[PDB]
Amino acid sequence: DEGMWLMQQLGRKYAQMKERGLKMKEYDLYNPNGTSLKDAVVLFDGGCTGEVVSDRGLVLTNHHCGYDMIQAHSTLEHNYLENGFWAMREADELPNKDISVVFIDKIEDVTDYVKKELKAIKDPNSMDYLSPKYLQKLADKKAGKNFSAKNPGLSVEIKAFYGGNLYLMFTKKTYTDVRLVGAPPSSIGKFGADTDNWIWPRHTGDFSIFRIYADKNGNPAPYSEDNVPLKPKRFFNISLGGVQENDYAMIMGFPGTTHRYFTASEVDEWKSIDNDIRIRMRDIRQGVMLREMLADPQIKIMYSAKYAASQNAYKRAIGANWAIKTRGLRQNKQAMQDRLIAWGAKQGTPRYEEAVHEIDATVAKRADLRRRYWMIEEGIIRGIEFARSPIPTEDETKALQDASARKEAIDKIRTRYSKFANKDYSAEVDKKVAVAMLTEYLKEIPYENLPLHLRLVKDRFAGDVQAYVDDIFARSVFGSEAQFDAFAAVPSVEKLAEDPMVLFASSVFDEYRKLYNELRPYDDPILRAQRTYIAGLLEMDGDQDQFPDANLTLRFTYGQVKGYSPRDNVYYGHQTTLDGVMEKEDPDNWEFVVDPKLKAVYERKDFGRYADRSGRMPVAFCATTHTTGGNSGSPVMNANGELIGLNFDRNWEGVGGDIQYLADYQRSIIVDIRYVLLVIDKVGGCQRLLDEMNIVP
Amino acid sequence: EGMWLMQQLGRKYAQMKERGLKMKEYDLYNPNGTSLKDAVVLFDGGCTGEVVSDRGLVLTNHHCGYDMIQAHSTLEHNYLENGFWAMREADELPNKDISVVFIDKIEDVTDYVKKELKAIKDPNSMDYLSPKYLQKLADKKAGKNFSAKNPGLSVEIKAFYGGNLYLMFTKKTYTDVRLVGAPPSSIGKFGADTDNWIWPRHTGDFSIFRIYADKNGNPAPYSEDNVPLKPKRFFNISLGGVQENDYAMIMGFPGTTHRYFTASEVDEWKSIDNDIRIRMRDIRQGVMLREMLADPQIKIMYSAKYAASQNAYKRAIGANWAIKTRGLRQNKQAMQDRLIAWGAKQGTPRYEEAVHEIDATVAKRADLRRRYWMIEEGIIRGIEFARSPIPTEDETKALQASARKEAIDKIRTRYSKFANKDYSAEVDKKVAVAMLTEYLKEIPYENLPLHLRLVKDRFAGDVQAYVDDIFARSVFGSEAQFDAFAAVPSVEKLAEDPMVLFASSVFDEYRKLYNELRPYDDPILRAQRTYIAGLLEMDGDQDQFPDANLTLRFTYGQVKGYSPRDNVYYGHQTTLDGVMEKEDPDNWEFVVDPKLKAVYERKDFGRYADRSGRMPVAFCATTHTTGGNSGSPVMNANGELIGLNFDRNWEGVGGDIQYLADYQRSIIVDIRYVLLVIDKVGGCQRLLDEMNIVP
Ligand SMILES: CC1CCN(Cc2c[nH]c3ccccc23)CC1
Ligand SMILES: CC1CCN(Cc2c[nH]c3ccccc23)CC1
Ligand SMILES: [Cl-]
Ligand SMILES: [Cl-]
Ligand SMILES: [Cl-]
Repeated sequence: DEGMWLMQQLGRKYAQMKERGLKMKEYDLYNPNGTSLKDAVVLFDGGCTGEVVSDRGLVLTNHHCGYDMIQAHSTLEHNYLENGFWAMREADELPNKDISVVFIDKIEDVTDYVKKELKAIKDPNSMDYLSPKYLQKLADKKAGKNFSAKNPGLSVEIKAFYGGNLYLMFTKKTYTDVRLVGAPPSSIGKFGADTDNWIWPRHTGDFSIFRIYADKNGNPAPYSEDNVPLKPKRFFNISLGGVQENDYAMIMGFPGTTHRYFTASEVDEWKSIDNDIRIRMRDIRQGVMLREMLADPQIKIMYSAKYAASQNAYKRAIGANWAIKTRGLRQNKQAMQDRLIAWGAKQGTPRYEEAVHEIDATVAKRADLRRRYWMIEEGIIRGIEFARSPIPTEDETKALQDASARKEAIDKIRTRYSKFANKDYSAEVDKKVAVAMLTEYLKEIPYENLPLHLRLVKDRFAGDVQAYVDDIFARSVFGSEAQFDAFAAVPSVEKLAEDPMVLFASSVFDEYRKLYNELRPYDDPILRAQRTYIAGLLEMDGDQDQFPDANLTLRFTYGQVKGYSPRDNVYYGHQTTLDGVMEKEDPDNWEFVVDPKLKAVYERKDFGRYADRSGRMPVAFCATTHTTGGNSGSPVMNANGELIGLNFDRNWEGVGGDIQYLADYQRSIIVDIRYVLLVIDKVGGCQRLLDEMNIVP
Repeated sequence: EGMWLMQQLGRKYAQMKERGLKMKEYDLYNPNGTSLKDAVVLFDGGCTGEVVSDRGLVLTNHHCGYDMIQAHSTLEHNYLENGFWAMREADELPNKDISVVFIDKIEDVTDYVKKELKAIKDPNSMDYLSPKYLQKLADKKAGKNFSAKNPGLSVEIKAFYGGNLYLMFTKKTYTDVRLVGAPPSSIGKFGADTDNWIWPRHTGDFSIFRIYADKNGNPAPYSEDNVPLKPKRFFNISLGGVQENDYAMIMGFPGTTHRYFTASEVDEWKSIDNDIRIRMRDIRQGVMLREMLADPQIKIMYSAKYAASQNAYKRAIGANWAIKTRGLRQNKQAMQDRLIAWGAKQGTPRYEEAVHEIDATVAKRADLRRRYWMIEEGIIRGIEFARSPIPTEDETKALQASARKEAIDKIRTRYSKFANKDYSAEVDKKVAVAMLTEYLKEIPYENLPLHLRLVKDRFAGDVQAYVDDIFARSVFGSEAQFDAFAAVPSVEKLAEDPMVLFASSVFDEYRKLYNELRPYDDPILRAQRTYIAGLLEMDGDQDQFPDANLTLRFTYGQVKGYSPRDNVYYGHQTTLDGVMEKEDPDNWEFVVDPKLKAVYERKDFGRYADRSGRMPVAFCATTHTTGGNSGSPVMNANGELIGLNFDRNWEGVGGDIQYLADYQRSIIVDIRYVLLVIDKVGGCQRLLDEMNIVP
């Protein structure tokens, strides 16, 4: 609804944005033929968003965006992840291998060009109109002969939008020398740890600082000691004016994916198959893991990360199913498609109703296969660790059935066994997880649809799941270290070909691949019908109040700084403060430890020019902007285009926003720039970073 | 902020009028005439209730009438789960051992008691607080045969302000109080125990009774000839509802507070009482929860025991949060230092001496009090086999006349009660192993109950082995072990039984600690009499109320929500929409009554919904309440009934030591929601018709 607009759509949205509080001139925010604020936005490390905040190429992004770089530069002597990092001179900024920042130099509507090229149709059902290989061939053709060589640092890309009804060509400028400049300690950068993920109120200072480096002429260059900071076309001014309830706020970033044009049948499928299976299977897996972690402190250490990784999409699916149940998402897709069908009937064009029918019939046809795919993926592929135990290759088997190739094959198998049964793997915890997961899977998947090895539960073990799992470990070469070593001393192909763990792993991966192959053909009639469906929606109501689905491209969104009521008699305001961090402090809980330097700043009220009018220290705020994954680190702007914060999350009540924007619940969770500037100053003591920024009072 | 005496209404009236009170002083409390005070009752010796009709109809909480509803419930007519609605007065169910107490008169007898106390002789006598001594003074003042000359009336004298003020209450008690109506448990106890101490709250916590009496309105025990009581005063029910900032007031019987604690008593309450209860109950509850989640039959057997342990655990967490965050210790320290500075200026050192005595007694009893709380929380309430059977002297002098079979039957009856349908020996062994491991880490060998010395001496520190041996060798370790004993019972076997020796040993230590600690209460009580007298002489009895002591008090405030934490606000009112948001069909605690769900869907709210068409459920207020205030009437600026108090938020449990203006709230069921349930759920229109409802 309130969307993720293309840069091209700024002209037709400008009057609405000005009516809502925007004060800056249109072309100062985005101009296709000149420097604008869009030039200060980057795609950071291929997923996150970032922003240039100085004339020396300083870049701000989230702490979770720069986490890998902070961890790669951390040692037991200098633990930057735990204590933070603050380069006191430019020469101290740490280079990062395999990093990139992408500027969106130009954006061009190439729809007529692509549609003309597509007319050279050999097959009307061809999926080349969505093919990245085909679209790249069109981009190179339009850009010219050896474009990347004639314009170093530049590259061109064509993307489909609106289901193949609009195409844009992006000219990108990529920098690969991007150095670590500063980061708060993890106690600030990830304060709520996984407890506060998807949660508002939020008290996390989710930021990290980098710097773009380039050759002497500002042109992209890989890491070199001779590289100099980039002087950019444009950078953001930092506002110290803060935010008030109802203030206009806007964001630019790279949202990843949305499903705004789902039919009501696709919403039902998402709920009843995807979400219900993920919820059910992860609840079983997590329940067993938690019981084992709570009983043995060593199991808690080994399984804490695996448990946290399972919980993230579990929480997302709970949040998504809450919107489907309470916000009428299915009903609103049903009303949208019925309105298009009625309009098509009145215009004498039945192709829109035919397209919606095709989608519904494909969804109904693939239901059993999709249910079987999600059951095996959630239940076994992800659910059971020994499903990813070693499977001897075609060549490895041959190199065991008269040369030194046997010791080579055994070394490869040993390396894979040592990765599977690593320092964090408990065979006992895995057997208990497998028994509960397989019991549920065997109740849901009939005998005829089981992976072949799982048929032994009924046929060989009289339905005893525990005995079938016990037998896998008791007899397998990968059941324990002593069992592997006995095999490694006298390795026979006959033993491997009949190994219960190998047969289980092979069998479950066989079924998983077979289901994937049988389901893949159903995606194409839905995609082709969506091209017709979205064309109808656009022709009927226009490209004014319906944005194209996110597809990892540059978008803007606007709204207001505003809280919301999550439930009866409860209101969450628009801004959190440093007092809220102190309320959450728990010294004996690593997730909620408070940095001593930050605690003393709060006690002393050493907030300087960063506190609000009442003398309170702001931490984070929330806004009615429409964001999703891909918007981590996005710049949040004032009515004047000044930086007021960095987006870092969205509340669980707004996960349904990827299908239907929720005005009364969905909020972007943003770290206040005043809190960013307080941490750099009072916790990092890195004054040179403050001095190079253009700070407006 | 206070729990004011009825006598203090005159001195508080102007402040209440400034806060919104519209009714005349003597219409609320008149010391020599009829007033709103006359419609308030002490319900069943703990709760509060209120008369709401000229035919003696009484409203109180659902938790207050819970026992009566359960006693009248059968598998055929389960009134506890389905609710109960007597469609005629003759259908109202009598209750054995029930009472309602009216506070007929209240009189200041301080000078009388103080004159009588001059005859003591021993300056450190505790007769000034003795209920037996005070009752002797009450009978003397009322007259030789007062109850015969005034049937249904009795008198009682109570101490206030640590023995610096005495009031005599003239009570009128009715013992025929019948069950009239109750919502289903899904409404009366909606959160079940999940929402206990919680605001926002969506519980319709109410139940309905009726006072019966003889033909002349005089108290009478249950009789078929009893007729409903025509009271001299009853509350009018308001349908005007509440708005944010509205004046609200309550009358009730708050049980206890500790407003005059020294800073050292606040430290002791935190570091001994609360920390031990929190630590021991977290261990006990953790083991119980693991076992209940793994076996559905264990969940059935242990759900009630687990819930009973959790209630005071949550109270202690809430209390420790106030001590840590609201500066409770610091505010008691400032109060005592202000009195000490004032006493130094006046030339009277007795106040500073009284505070020093309290601190020294607290410091002196620290180790004993820690040992007492450790054994009480850790073993007496923590381990079920601590309450296993102990053969009496009479039972032992029977096993070694042949009433050996009668002695075995008494021991068997106690064994069958201990090892009942809800007892799991396996669950108890696991709880005991974790509880004893903690207890043995905290209590040194020399301070252990004698039998627990065997963990180190006989079992090489193996707690599991010591507990396994108790069950493997005890006559109460299993049914087969008891029966083998019962067939051939010998005193030699009982006197050496590991479970009997454990149970006797832990109860011996528990009693010894209690006996050694009891003498420390007296110097603190005597010093508090001097301390409170100083505080009253220094700042007056105007902004400092006497501690609650189960007597009639009033409190006033406003209908107002609060901010529990940064960027979160809880408003002043909950709605029926919040009940529907919490509905969980496969969770017995959050099931929603189909009749109530239908009323909400069809918006069949009648004259009970607010101006916006939303159905109110509960509200909260800045009144100062505590345990004993369950079922208290909540009044308008005009004295009309707007709700019934039923709880207080966990953030306000610290309010028993220091009232918390920004956090503490009384949790009240909206009277409009009470009437909606009687009408649309119970269909008991005759109850609505007998009430005086004001638009
Ligand atoms: C505040 C939330 C914390 C979790 N995070 C997922 C995530 C973990 N690591 C990342 C690196 C880059 C992009 C996303 C992620 C989303 C935001
Ligand atoms: C909302 C309630 C508040 C008090 N209650 C304790 C209790 C349980 N039963 C009772 C009967 C009379 C008086 C108090 C109680 C627990 C929940
Ligand atoms: Cl057509
Ligand atoms: Cl909404
Ligand atoms: Cl009366």
